Amino acid sequence: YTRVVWCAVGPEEQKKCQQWSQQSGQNVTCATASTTDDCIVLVLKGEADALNLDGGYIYTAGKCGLVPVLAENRKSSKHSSLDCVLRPTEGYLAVAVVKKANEGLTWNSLKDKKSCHTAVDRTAGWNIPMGLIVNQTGSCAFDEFFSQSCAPGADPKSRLCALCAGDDQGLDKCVPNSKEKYYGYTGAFRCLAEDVGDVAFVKNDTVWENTNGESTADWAKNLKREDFRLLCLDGTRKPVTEAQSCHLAVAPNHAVVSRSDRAAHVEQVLLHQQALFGKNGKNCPDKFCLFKSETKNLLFNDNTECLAKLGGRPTYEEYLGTEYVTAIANLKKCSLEACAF
Ligand SMILES: *[C@@H]1O[C@H](CO)[C@@H](O[C@@H]2O[C@H](CO)[C@@H](O[C@@H]3O[C@H](CO)[C@@H](O[C@@H]4O[C@H](CO)[C@@H](O[C@@H]5O[C@H](CO)[C@@H](O[C@@H]6O[C@H](CO)[C@@H](O)[C@H](O)[C@@H]6O)[C@H](O)[C@@H]5O)[C@H](O)[C@@H]4O)[C@H](O)[C@@H]3O)[C@H](O)[C@H]2NC(C)=O)[C@H](O)[C@H]1NC(C)=O
Ligand SMILES: *[C@@H]1O[C@H](CO)[C@@H](O[C@@H]2O[C@H](CO)[C@@H](O[C@H]3O[C@H](CO[C@@H]4O[C@H](CO)[C@@H](O)[C@H](O)[C@@H]4O)[C@@H](O[C@@H]4O[C@H](CO)[C@@H](O)[C@H](O)[C@@H]4O)[C@H](O)[C@@H]3O)[C@H](O)[C@H]2NC(C)=O)[C@H](O)[C@H]1NC(C)=O
Ligand SMILES: *[C@@H]1O[C@H](CO)[C@@H](O[C@@H]2O[C@H](CO)[C@@H](O)[C@H](O)[C@H]2NC(C)=O)[C@H](O)[C@H]1NC(C)=O
Ligand SMILES: O[C@H]1[C@H](O)[C@@H](O)[C@H](O)[C@@H](O)[C@H]1O
Ligand SMILES: O[C@H]1[C@H](O)[C@@H](O)[C@H](O)[C@@H](O)[C@H]1O
Ligand SMILES: [Fe+3]
Ligand SMILES: [Zn+2]
Ligand SMILES: [Zn+2]
Repeated sequence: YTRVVWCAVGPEEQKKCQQWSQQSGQNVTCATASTTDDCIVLVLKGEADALNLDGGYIYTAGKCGLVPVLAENRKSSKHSSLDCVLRPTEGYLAVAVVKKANEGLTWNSLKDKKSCHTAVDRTAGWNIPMGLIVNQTGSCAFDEFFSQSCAPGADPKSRLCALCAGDDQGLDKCVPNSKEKYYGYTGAFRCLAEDVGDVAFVKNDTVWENTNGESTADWAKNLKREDFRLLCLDGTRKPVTEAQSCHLAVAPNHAVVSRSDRAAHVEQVLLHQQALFGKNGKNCPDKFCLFKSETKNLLFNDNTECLAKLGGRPTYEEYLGTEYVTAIANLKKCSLEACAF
């Protein structure tokens, strides 16, 4: 066997990867980059093998020839008896979240408010909400819609980064990695929870995992679900229990990608790695758990039950679905058939 070189995005992922490398006995090793885009370039050069990507990034990687290998699979209810690895993925719900106390803020009065985004180019944090906003406003000036934002990956001197905080020292403001205080699902929800923004564009799971004591993190300790509302497209506000009827879209699960010529090798290694360090793995929680990182979703989402085989050997377009692909295509017209690298 050859080793698999995993690509870690930023210093916190690098630390988790190093631990996994040690525990795997160097069956997995680590390369590190500052952004997801740079990790994708590493994979293309053949300097790294794989990383787990949000749907929006799978689109970028796909244009450049990378293929989906295995998908994150979280808890379900349907397909009960079927093993996690073979169970179809269900997809997550992209939602827009506000404080209950911010009364009369609805989908239709979002203009000139403050926004919290997981990162530019990501499914729930960006592509879905901004795609809808462009369509509804007939304008590609989505950078003038919100008064101020935190959208990791945008220009640090623009309004889109105005609310981003950087790291401990206030360095790396708006970098699309976990060094940025408000990056990712948990970061964007924190941006709302601390009332830096009026709205966060996250997924349904984020609200549940960071309220009612599900998170012992300082800022999330006292957060109650009832203090939050979801914004529906029909102009209403619902309790966070109603996400099935009040979401902006269903997103395809985050998935491991690699170069096509390395796909089968990456697959084999990962299946074995999860038997050891996965949810009921030999060595988890005794030595190391691949799918834990204390609420920080490092390398993988913390709610990941397993990585699932795909079936139908999907291309990246099949994986993302024709609905989502055309949504992205239409939005990319603002800022068509190539590879950004
Ligand atoms: C937005 O995000 C949230 C966070 O991701 C989502 O909430 C999460 O939902 C999942 C399920 O989708 C939860 O997992 C469950 O958590 C339970 C409690 O911790 C766990 O323990 C039990 O598991 C049992 C087995 O499932 C459950 O017993 C039954 O299970 C079966 C189906 O498997 C059913 O059987 C029925 O029982 C009926 C009894 O009245 C009977 O009348 C019927 O005839 C039938 O026999 C039944 O459904 C029943 O539940 C038991 O209920 C417990 O759940 C378990 O592991 C389970 O998987 C997460 O815990 C939730 N996360 C959090 C933090 O709350 C939310 O779903 C999502 N929203 C949307 C719309 O997607
Ligand atoms: C922003 O605005 C953009 C412009 O309006 C939006 O893009 C448009 O999005 C539409 C929906 O994704 C595209 O239509 C495509 O899907 C159609 C429906 O597919 C079929 O639907 C029927 C009924 O539900 C099913 O029975 C069937 O199985 C298909 O799923 C397509 O119509 C059909 O396509 C099939 C292809 O196999 C064809 O055989 C049929 O004859 C029939 O024509 C259609 O072809 C499209 O693929 C629009 O094309 C698209 N517009 C543009 C400019 O591309 C965008 O979504 C908006 N953004 C957001 C975030 O919402
Ligand atoms: C590192 O990879 C190797 C190869 O998969 C593993 O070593 C053994 O592989 C052989 C042949 O495939 C199997 O018969 C054994 O099951 C493996 N050894 C054991 C004891 O399980 C090895 O498991 C990997 N090491 C770690 C820690 O991930
Ligand atoms: O596909 C994406 C997208 O086009 C972004 O606008 C660009 O900043 C990224 O580098 C690219 O990978
Ligand atoms: O249309 C289907 C669907 O998108 C599945 O998720 C994928 O696994 C299949 O390969 C594809 O044919
Ligand atoms: Fe996502
Ligand atoms: Zn829906
Ligand atoms: Zn196919």
